[PDB]
Amino acid sequence: KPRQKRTATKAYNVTQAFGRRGPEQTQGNFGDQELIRQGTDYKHWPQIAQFAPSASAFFGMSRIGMEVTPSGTWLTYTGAIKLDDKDPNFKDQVILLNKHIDAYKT
Amino acid sequence: KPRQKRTATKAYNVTQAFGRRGPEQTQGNFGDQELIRQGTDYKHWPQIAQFAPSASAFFGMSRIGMEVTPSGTWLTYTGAIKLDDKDPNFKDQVILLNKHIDAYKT
Ligand SMILES: [Cl-]
Repeated sequence: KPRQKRTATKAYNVTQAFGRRGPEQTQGNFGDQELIRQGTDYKHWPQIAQFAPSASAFFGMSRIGMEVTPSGTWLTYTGAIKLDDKDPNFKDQVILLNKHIDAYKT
Repeated sequence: KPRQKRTATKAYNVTQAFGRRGPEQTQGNFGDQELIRQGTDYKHWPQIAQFAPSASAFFGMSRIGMEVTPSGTWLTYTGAIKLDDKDPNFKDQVILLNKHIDAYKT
């Protein structure tokens, strides 16, 4: 029920769990219409999930901060996950992620 | 094993998995000496892990990008996870995260 622990599915999709996609700093930007509708039921979810960090890696790799704003107290995070450009699936992986980044603008 | 899927423990600690804490863009900044050396064996690891995102929430909550540089092709990410200041453990949660944020500077 805490937002960060939700898992979107067709029965409880990306908008229900995580809000509409959009350009504001408080919004997620990732997902075309079918990923939004299907969440982890999406046809290529495992190929996306392979880039998501474990809890240990989330706190080990990221730059972590905290911010107390008018809306509340936030744990902030930024980081980058390196793709293997030698993987024979590398080009497909780039295509897959680009299909969903800022897809709401199309 | 791909870095984002690693789990640090006493036998394979945060440094071995995720590199030394530091100030640079490629470095994690989170963890005091105890957490670094113990990973998920750390005494308060569950109280930290409760803020890590599920794979679905990682891609649902974060602002996702991609960058190509001489150092590789990168999936970049940023976001903010709200704490519940109505939780009676809220203050101790803020204290715990603050203890580990940039602790390498102390
Ligand atoms: Cl998953």
